[PDB]
Amino acid sequence: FVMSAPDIRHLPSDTGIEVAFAGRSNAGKSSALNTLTNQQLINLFEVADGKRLVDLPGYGEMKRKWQRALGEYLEKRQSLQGLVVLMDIRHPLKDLDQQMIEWAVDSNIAVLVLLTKADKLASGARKAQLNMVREAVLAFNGDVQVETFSSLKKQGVDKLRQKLDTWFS
Repeated sequence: FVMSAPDIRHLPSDTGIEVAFAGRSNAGKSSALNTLTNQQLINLFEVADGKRLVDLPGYGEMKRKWQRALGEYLEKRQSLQGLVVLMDIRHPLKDLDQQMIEWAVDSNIAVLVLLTKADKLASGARKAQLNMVREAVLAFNGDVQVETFSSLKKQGVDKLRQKLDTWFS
């Protein structure tokens, strides 16, 4: 099924396994999830009996509240087994992006960073950004895998499916 919940207290029973997706607006979150399924609020899609994908509201005096809710989810959700943080390869690692990774790492949650719109950069610049984010990510001291992603060219889709299969198994 497909569900939408107003807050964490309304999420379905905290049992089984789920993987969350997060990122600023226009990071390709929806487009990325569409490569996994064909099916503000927190949207959930159950891909199996007790296996769900969670789409956390984009974080793109008023934001303090919403940013706090994101951290509470990462810290309290017992069934959370991984976090996918999507960021545009042209402007990755913004303060909020780094905050989500740090929070995940402190809650012992594995992380997968997807540098989206990878097709927007030439081979040379694309590789340069990937290497930069990989080096930068070592500063978190966690389990942070980084991969380039392109919804248009369907690049990085298999890597995403493989990461998920590992976390779901």
